[PDB]
Amino acid sequence: NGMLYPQSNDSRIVFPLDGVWDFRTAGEDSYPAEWADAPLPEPLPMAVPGSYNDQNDELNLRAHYGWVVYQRSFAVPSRLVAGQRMILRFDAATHAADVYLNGQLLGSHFGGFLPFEFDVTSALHAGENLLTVAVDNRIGSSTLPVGNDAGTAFMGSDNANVPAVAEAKKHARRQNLPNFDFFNFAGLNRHVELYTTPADAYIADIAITTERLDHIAGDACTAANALIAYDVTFGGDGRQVRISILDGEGTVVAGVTADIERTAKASGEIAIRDAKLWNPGAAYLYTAVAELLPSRIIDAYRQTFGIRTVEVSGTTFLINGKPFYFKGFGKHEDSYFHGRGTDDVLNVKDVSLIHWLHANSFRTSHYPYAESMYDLCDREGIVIIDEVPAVGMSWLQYANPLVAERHREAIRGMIARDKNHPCIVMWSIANEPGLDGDGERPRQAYDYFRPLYELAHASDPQNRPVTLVCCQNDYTTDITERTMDVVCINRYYGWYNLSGDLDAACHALNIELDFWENIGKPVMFTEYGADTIEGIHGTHGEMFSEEFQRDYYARINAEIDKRPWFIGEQLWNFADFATFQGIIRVEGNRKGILTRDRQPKMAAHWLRERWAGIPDYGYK
Amino acid sequence: NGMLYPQSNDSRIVFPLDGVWDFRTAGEDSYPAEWADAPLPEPLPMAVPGSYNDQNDELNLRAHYGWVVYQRSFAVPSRLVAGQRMILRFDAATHAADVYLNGQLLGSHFGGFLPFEFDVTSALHAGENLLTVAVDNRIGSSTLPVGNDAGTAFMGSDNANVPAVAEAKKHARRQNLPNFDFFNFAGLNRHVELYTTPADAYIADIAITTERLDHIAGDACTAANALIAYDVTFGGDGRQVRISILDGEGTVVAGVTADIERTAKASGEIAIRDAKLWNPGAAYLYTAVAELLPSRIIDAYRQTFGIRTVEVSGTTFLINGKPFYFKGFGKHEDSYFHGRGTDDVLNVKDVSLIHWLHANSFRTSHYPYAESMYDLCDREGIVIIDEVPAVGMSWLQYANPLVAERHREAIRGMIARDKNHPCIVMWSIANEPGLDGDGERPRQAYDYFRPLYELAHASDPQNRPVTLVCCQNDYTTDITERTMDVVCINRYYGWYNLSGDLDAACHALNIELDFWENIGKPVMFTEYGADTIEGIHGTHGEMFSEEFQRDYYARINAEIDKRPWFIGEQLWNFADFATFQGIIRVEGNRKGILTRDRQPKMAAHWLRERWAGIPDYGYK
Ligand SMILES: O=C(O)[C@H]1CNC[C@@H](O)[C@@H]1O
Ligand SMILES: O=C(O)[C@H]1CNC[C@@H](O)[C@@H]1O
Repeated sequence: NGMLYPQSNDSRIVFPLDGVWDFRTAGEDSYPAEWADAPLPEPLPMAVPGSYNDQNDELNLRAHYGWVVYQRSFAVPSRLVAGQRMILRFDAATHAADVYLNGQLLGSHFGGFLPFEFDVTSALHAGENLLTVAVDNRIGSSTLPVGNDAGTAFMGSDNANVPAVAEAKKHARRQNLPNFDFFNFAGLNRHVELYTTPADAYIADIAITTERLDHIAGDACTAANALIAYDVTFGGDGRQVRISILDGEGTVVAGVTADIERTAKASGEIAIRDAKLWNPGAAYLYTAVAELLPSRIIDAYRQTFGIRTVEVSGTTFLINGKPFYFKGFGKHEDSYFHGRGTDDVLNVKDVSLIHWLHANSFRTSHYPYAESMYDLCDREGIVIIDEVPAVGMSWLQYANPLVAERHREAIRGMIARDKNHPCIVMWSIANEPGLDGDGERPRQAYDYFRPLYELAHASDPQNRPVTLVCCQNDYTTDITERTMDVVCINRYYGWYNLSGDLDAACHALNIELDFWENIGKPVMFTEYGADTIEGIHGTHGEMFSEEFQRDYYARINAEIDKRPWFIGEQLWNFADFATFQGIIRVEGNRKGILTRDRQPKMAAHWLRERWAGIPDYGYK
Repeated sequence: NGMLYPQSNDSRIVFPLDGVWDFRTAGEDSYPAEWADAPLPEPLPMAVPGSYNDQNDELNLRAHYGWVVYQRSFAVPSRLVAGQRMILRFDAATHAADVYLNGQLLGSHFGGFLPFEFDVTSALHAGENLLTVAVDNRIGSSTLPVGNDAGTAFMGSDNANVPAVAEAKKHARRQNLPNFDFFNFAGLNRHVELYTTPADAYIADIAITTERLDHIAGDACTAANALIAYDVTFGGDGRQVRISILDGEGTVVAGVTADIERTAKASGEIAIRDAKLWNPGAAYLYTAVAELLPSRIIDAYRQTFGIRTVEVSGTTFLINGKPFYFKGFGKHEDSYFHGRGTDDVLNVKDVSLIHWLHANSFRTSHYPYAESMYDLCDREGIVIIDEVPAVGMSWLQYANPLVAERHREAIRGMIARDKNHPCIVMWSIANEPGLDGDGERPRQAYDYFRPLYELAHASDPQNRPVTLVCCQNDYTTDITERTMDVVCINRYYGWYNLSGDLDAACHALNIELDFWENIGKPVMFTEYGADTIEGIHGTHGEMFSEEFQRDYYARINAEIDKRPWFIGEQLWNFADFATFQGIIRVEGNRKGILTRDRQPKMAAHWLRERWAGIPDYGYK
């Protein structure tokens, strides 16, 4: 279950395998087996990590349907593999992968946004090793995220009653049709690395929780006492682990030696006096150093954490007992050449833009992001809502056992990967599933999602709030969204309805806010916005102008400011991003307040001024 | 000398000749004179009024050098012409024109921005008449506006030391090289019309002046008494003219009968009790109706006017005795298909944008505008600085008597055309002539311009202030600008110098403002700005971004606000406009706060908010 990010220390070394690999496209539903057994014939270069789709302009890899095959060679000194346990980790392969080393199948994985690994201790040999990775991009009614098996991509146009169209559909080239509004970027989107651990006994997992804070300071910077809990899991085979707690300067401030008991596990609690708390806008990180003891150390791992509590109380969202207000947006992992490929230069820039805007938060719309972004937000004081790739779902998916299992895998896998981050304050178990309607449909949706809500709570040792991000719907027949811990709504009054009429949009919004006012839950926007082409201007801004986007937020935000139970504003989107092509997507989704190259539109400046005057705590 | 705009009434009729004419291009230095004798061979269509340059995409008329020939036919009933004096009026033919009617050369005109007319009574005949107009676009060292005889256009790039460049220049196609930063649009840019007056005696010119205001209300809306004077000139041959003054509702509020004395003139004064004054932001217009008396009326003309005084006093600019502050910009007559062609839809729209912006004024950079725009600003309460086409001048021109004569012609013609407009508060006798330097250059410039300053004063019966718009220069050796009635300066600190460094730009500006503080004259900007491409954005705006343009005005305006003697801010420009092509002009000049299609950039919104808070009177 543990998926600790690979670390190098006195006991452990990481050997990255990123770089320019060999690559070939393959078939709609197969690829040649012999490509795992010998060097790829006539290979193309392909950089990893990165989506493959925008890395070759001679081919139209955006249109590719099915498999591709990556390959590279590598060699490491026998000295450093001798006696060690050898693990090959894929941070992400989107969506499914088969992995081979030296002509041997290592195994496969489904799930394009979470890491997986293989023990290669026995498949490795000295000299050059040949690593082959086949990656499948296909999506459909059984995948998360969901594809459409026929018809159109999400918000695509059709003339389905025209006989010629119906007939041409039967013979059209197979293409993935996302039931979600972002491009289906595929390939080795995140890092690949070989790493070592000791073989006889090793640290497999660590969970740190903030159990209780006694007497939090008025400014929330410290607490008189913090009770933290640790849970260390071991692999391999009267043994002990030493746990040292280091503060922000590396000083040892606490330490215990705990007994390992047979899963081999050690768990306990540690009191940290005068603890320095983690807050939005004021991060503070500790390190838990776990050392497996035999003066010598057998194994070690350093786990960053921050001390803070999260609690929903009535219509408030309390961080360290203080009423928080979210300011931010949904993001995407999306950029020009990389596609969905992780890029830490861009992550660093985006975090600085979050600060420039005076925002404090975002959601990982619509899939878990690369692990390095959460470390960055841990150090930079930015709060995250962590979301699984359960986007595009409807009643067709609720009746499918395979989908339900993939959904539980994604929830368990996201929380197992991300549980130690102090920046994560809430889990989202889906984006815009179908919840409303007549007959049994609302109850069917509820019966599908309630066990997943329970699973997210059971899986997280911090027991953080759980939400489900709700599409614009008939809120009077949806019986699911109102049962979440925080109500997170996506609304486009004045854009997809009441188009351009901000008076009517605000009237409609206020009618629905009157509905939520009586529910007793904290409510926030997780999306709202307007497609905007930079450089389109008007004195009376119409849809797609920079002025209309600014006016849109000015009018809507004035209405939610009147509601004390409305605890956050996350807009859509941080920045323009790529989508499947169609008649409503002008080079992708243009609801960004920043352009795809991260330049600010008029509305970004307006928002920056607004958010500069809204405090993280106590706004409401 | 009078050029009253043609009017239709019981004594007079106007027959417009606009529409789609026939057109041919001709030679660099000649056209076929026989084209006036018969319909043009194989003619192109060409709408009038309009520049010709953008009306044909099969030809490259922007590259044309030399002559073109317009032609059309017309017929009018014998009853219309019988007994009448028939005048053919060209509102503007840019730059020079030869006019033929039924093969007879009527005459020629130089000066591309002011009207001229011919008596055609004897050249007309019954049935179809054939009107042929040859128009010359050429500019050079003796024209106003000034062209360069060799080298490059204004702020063009060159590599003049490369031998191949020097040689190719000798054989390059002839092309006009503007020594001014706007495109040399040519042709019948303004209306053409045939009009009638009585033949025996007729009204030839009217001047109305505001002589004195007694007891002006605190809000300047009225005066207890206003003394106005009239001066009517007659043509033809104990006769009398009735002068009636009509208020805003058409009510005759005053009337006098004057004796015509011989060059036939009638002159006198009228006192208007509780006169409603014309003010920026609060226009009020009277009509002076002059009726030539024999029961019957022989001739009549209705002249609009507004009652207001203009006086420079110390460092203030007094309208109706109140300290005025200019808010506005230089403009251009420039638009997509029309070029420099007059377009009243666009004039109406532009005056509404001036109100939207909360501006109160503009300058007719860099030529007299179409007459209809001044009538519009009369009714809409927008102040005008009226400027002759003396742009591009330096010491080569001051030594040329043909240029001095053309310059005197332009000044007399502008003031004779425009003297009755209340919206005009100041005359500009040149834009950015060479004034500074060493040796005898500063004195030579002074001796050239001082007589023209005196000429503008002698020509205007209202005796309004006279300025010269000064280019960015060494203000310590320029001895001419400081002798103007208002000092009008164009400054581009932080754009063309100290580029992008707004701290240094403001420091430089303050050093020069310290200079003008000691001179003791009222000072205003007539230009300052930054080229800006809509849709270019940055968090720290660099040159060409929307943010830089906004920051430019925010920083510069903060500095002039500290100077009580700085009486106005006219920026460059209202809207992006066309120029000769070159390496610093991205589809023309982009210093507009509006795009060429009149859409607001970020700076326009900022300036609108600034100008909303600055009163027309009493800001300083
Ligand atoms: O339509 C939109 O702009 C948004 C609607 N909510 C879901 C987003 O993925 C999508 O991009
Ligand atoms: O350089 C500029 O942008 C301006 C400088 N002053 C004169 C203007 O005609 C010109 O357009």
